[PDB]
Amino acid sequence: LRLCQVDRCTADMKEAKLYHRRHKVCEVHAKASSVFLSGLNQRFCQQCSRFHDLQEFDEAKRSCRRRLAGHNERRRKSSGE
Ligand SMILES: [Zn+2]
Ligand SMILES: [Zn+2]
Repeated sequence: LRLCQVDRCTADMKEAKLYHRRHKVCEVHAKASSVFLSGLNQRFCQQCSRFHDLQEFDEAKRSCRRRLAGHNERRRKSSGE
């Protein structure tokens, strides 16, 4: 079944799980070392289960920046009149 978003993919999903068949992804692509998508390097994100570019990933952790990294409260504007 050829239902993988990744182009130039030659993986056979004749017998895959509902987690790989539903999301339309390969087990090898799910936890691969940066796939070649649209020419650029795009890795998987177990956080959102979607696909994110490499520029978005950072640090030893290969996950999304949101939540993982931590935006923290912090302040921007001040109170006054
Ligand atoms: Zn694939
Ligand atoms: Zn994500």
